[PDB]
Amino acid sequence: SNAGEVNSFSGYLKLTDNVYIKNADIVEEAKKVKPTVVVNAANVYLKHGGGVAGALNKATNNAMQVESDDYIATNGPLKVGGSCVLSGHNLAKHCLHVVGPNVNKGEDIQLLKSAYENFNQHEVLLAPLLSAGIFGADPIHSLRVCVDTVRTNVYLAVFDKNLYDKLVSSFLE
Repeated sequence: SNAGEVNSFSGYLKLTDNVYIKNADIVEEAKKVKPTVVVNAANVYLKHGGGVAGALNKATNNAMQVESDDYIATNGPLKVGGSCVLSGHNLAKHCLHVVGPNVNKGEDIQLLKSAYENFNQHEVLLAPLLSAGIFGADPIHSLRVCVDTVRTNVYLAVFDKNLYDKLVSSFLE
């Protein structure tokens, strides 16, 4: 355990030994903290067209999309449950692009475990809840999978207050 690069997360609520949560927006948090790692809720093509991915890419002035396209040219598509490490641009040192399953499109919810397992390669991460939004997974379930799978330190930014309250209630009541 060392100080390393300062990840100045403020106002988080500790849910478990290693999972923290804040009612906040991930882009705002990244700009204020400039964490070592920000997680993107990616798709297999790294096409950052909406949701968290679109917001992160916009905050980088499209640099993230340009870099992602170059990576996909070398790699081909990611797999569901997989990830890649690219630059964090002006938001973080690194961006961990993680593909959770899109159950709204018929993909396997069990791969949410694989998706969160990628976080264990990083000591500390700023992240959204995976497979939310258009990906269609139950957010309470996604938080549970996160808690049960991630063993490194994860700081979750959940912007919607009602959802945040629902998630925190699943742990305090």
